[PDB]
Parts: sequence; structure tokens; C-alpha cells
Amino acid sequence: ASLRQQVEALQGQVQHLQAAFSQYKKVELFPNGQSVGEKIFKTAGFVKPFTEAQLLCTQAGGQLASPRSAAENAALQQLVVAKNEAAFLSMTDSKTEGKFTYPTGESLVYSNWAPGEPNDDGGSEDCVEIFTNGKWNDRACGEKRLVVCEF
Amino acid sequence: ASLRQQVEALQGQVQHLQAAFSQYKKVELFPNGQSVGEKIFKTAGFVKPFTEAQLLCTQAGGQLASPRSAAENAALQQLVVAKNEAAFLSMTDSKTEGKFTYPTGESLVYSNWAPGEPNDDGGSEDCVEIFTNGKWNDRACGEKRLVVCEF
Amino acid sequence: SLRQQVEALQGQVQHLQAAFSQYKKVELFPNGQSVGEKIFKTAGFVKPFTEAQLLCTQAGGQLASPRSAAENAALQQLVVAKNEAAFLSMTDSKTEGKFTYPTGESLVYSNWAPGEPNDDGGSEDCVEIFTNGKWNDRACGEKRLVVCEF
Ligand SMILES: CO[C@H]1O[C@H](CO)[C@@H](O)[C@H](O)[C@@H]1O
Ligand SMILES: CO[C@H]1O[C@H](CO)[C@@H](O)[C@H](O)[C@@H]1O
Ligand SMILES: CO[C@H]1O[C@H](CO)[C@@H](O)[C@H](O)[C@@H]1O
Ligand SMILES: [Ca+2]
Ligand SMILES: [Ca+2]
Ligand SMILES: [Ca+2]
Ligand SMILES: [Ca+2]
Ligand SMILES: [Ca+2]
Ligand SMILES: [Ca+2]
Ligand SMILES: [Ca+2]
Ligand SMILES: [Ca+2]
Ligand SMILES: [Ca+2]
Repeated sequence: ASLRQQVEALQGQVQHLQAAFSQYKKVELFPNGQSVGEKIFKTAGFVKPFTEAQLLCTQAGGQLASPRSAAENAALQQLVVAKNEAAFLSMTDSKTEGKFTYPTGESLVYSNWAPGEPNDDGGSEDCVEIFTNGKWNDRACGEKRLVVCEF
Repeated sequence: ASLRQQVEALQGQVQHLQAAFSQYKKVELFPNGQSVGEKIFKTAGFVKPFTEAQLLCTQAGGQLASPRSAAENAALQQLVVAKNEAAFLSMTDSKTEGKFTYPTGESLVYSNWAPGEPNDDGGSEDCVEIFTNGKWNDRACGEKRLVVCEF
Repeated sequence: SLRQQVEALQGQVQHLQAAFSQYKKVELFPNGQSVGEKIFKTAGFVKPFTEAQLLCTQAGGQLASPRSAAENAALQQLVVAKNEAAFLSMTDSKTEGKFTYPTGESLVYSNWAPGEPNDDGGSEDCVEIFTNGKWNDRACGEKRLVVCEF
């Protein structure tokens, strides 16, 4: 019976914590983040070449944005539109030209290539950017694009 | 007893979350947030016209800053001062000239109008801005002001 | 019954632990660094010392006060990322040649650049940290990156 008092008390504490956490999470995502499902995109708000962007996300405990569905892509698109800057995705075909993979080596399960893409322009486009319209284009890894990580 | 031991373990886990979260609350609100009572204001740090500002807030699960007491208004003022940029509030008299309402249609429970305001200058001021001195002025919705949401 | 409520509570706490851990990463990116029990966060802009100090105290923290090589290296990452030297909390405003924390305590760790502190011009009572992590005394009226600790 004293255990029941403790349980009822802990239940109230945990629910107040859930409520505070939920509020702080909305605050956290405004205006540089987007949640979609269990994934959270957050932009750093500046641009970097791919290798540097990739390092920022991994050091932060995440990875570069990797939309795996239309819904994820739409969420990511909101951030790009808000910053009005194309962003890098995580995926590259550096290992095998024409074959884009996630950092793990897995093949794409979703893509949203703009018409005519990916075209490996100049013979050297192995990174991927997402435009303000949400479509993707292969782009040289040395160009600077908005940094958006996923967690 | 096992139920007892489970409750004790939960107690320890909850204490740890409360303590860890309490620190992150402070970190999160620096430098663009302000907590007051159960409300949190958060600025995007940039300016937009009203309609755009309102959409940003509502899409983020909030609404434009709606100070409902002197205490809230002072907390909001601290952000406005820090950014040195007047901000939009949520309230308008777009529906009925002279009758300012919250986005829910409720009439105002607090106001801090500068002397002689609102004055519907030019016959077309239906939004409200808050100055760095904390006072309110009705202003054209088309103008660009600091975006500050409440959560 | 009780055993059921406990089970549900267990689920709620495990969910919060996972959600909180994910949220911590989101929060610290890109302007924060966690080191031990301390968190540094930069505002991403520069201010003169008095203004920087007030921003930190009103936010419920204080200016970055690295107390070990580990803390200094963590702080240094933010400085390197913004490519902007930052103010520390410590000053010798009260007693020239003696730098103290905002409490009044004397320094328990330092990382002065060679020759520093040198009170150049007879008026350097604040401290900046460079992208190389070394410290230099500097006029309090100059504008440097604001970084607070919590
Ligand atoms: C859309 O812009 C064009 O040029 C860029 C690189 O500059 C390409 O990546 C792209 O596929 C097009 O050919
Ligand atoms: C300086 O402020 C004046 O003009 C603006 C519009 O420019 C008004 O909203 C205000 O009430 C005053 O008439
Ligand atoms: C370039 O560095 C020198 O000048 C600055 C600015 O005055 C001093 O703080 C420093 O100790 C050196 O004398
Ligand atoms: Ca190639
Ligand atoms: Ca290629
Ligand atoms: Ca291309
Ligand atoms: Ca009108
Ligand atoms: Ca009006
Ligand atoms: Ca007016
Ligand atoms: Ca002195
Ligand atoms: Ca000095
Ligand atoms: Ca010096």
C-alpha cells in the first residue's frame, strides 16, 4: 500500500516530465529542426564542403540527412526551403560510379532525382544535394552546401 | 519485494532524468529563448511579414507571441531587447476594426499599448508589434518584424 | 494491478531515456559541447565583456570557465568552429596581476600563451581563448565570441 503511494507519486512525476520534455522538444526544433517519425533533422545554418559536413554530423553523434521515404524527404525539404539553401545528403557513389549508397554501404531505398539526374557532370559528381523543390541532383563533393544532420 | 525493487530503480532513473533535463533546459533557452511561468518564448532570430511569421509558428506547433500578463510581456521584451528588433504579436483586428483578438478569436486579457495606440494609421494597421521598451503599436501586417513564437 | 502500473511506468521511463538522449545530441549541435558535468554553449555572436557576462548570468549560467585541460579542449572546439576567439569569465579587475573566477577564487588551471598575461597598455583585465586554445589577457571593451557554461 505504501508501494502504491510511491507508484502513484512516480507516475505523476514522470507525466510532468513527459509534458515538460514535449514542450522543450518543440522549442528545440524551432526554427532549425524538423521531426518526422522517430527521426530528427537539424540544420547547422551554414554551408560546408561534403567531407567537412559529414565530419560535423558524425562528431555530433548523428549523420548527414538521409531521407528514406517521401515523408522524410518532405520534412527535409521544409528546412532547405526555410534557409533557402540546397543541402548535402549523406549518400555518395564514390565506391562504384552510378551506384549511390548510404554511409553503411547499403543501396538507396528511396530517391528523388530531378529530371536528367544523376548525370555525373564533368565525370566527377559523387555527392548529392537536395534543392528547395525537394528534388535531388548529383554534385561535386567539394562544393559547399547547407549542413543538415539527422539524429 | 521485486515490485518494491522495481519502484526503487525507477525512482533513481527518474531522479537522473530530472537532474539532467534541468540543465538542458537552461542550455536550450540560451540565447534565443525565455521561460515565464509555464510558457516559453523562442525567437527565430530573423524578421518576416505577419502572415509568414504566423505560419512558421503554427507549423512548429506553437503560435506567435501572445503575452497575457505584464510578466509575460516583460519576458518577451527581454528577447526583443536582446535582438534589438521589434517583434510581431499574434493578435489582429483584421476581422472587426478596433477589436483585437487572439488567433482563437478571444478578446485581449492584457494590453500594453503606447499612448494613443492603436491608431489604425493610414486606415490599415491590423497587426501588433512590441517595441524594445515593451510597448505595443498597431502596425501594417505587411511590414517585416522579428519572429517570436510561444510554446 | 500494481505490477501492471509499474510495467507501464517502466515503459514510459525507458521511452524518456531514449528520447532524451536523442534530444541532447540535437540540442548540442552545432553550438554546444559537453565535458564531464559541464556544458559550454556559444551564442554564435560577439559582444564586449560586460554584455557577454550579463547574457550568461541572465540565462542562468556564467561565462566559460575552463578548469582543466579537458574543459579547455572542449571550449576550444567551439572557438575553432566559429573561428572566433572567445571571452572567459576570469578577470584581474580587482587586483592587477591576479586573475580570479567570478566568485573571487584564484585560478586552479591556466593555459596562457607565451608571455601572457602582459597587461598590454596597462589595461588588459579580461581573458580571451584563441583557436589554438591558448589564453591571452585582452581589454574588456573588445568584442569576442560569447560562450556560456551550464
Ligand atoms: C543543374 O545544373 C547543371 O550543372 C550542375 C553542376 O554545376 C549539375 O550537377 C547538373 O546535373 C546540371 O547539369
Ligand atoms: C512613428 O510611428 C507612427 O507611424 C507608425 C506607422 O509608420 C504608426 O503605426 C504609429 O502609430 C505612429 O503614427
Ligand atoms: C598581438 O598581440 C599583442 O597585442 C595584444 C593586443 O593589445 C595583446 O593582448 C598581446 O598580449 C600582445 O601584446
Ligand atoms: Ca565518380
Ligand atoms: Ca558519380
Ligand atoms: Ca548532376
Ligand atoms: Ca482594418
Ligand atoms: Ca486596425
Ligand atoms: Ca499605430
Ligand atoms: Ca587592471
Ligand atoms: Ca590586467
Ligand atoms: Ca595580453
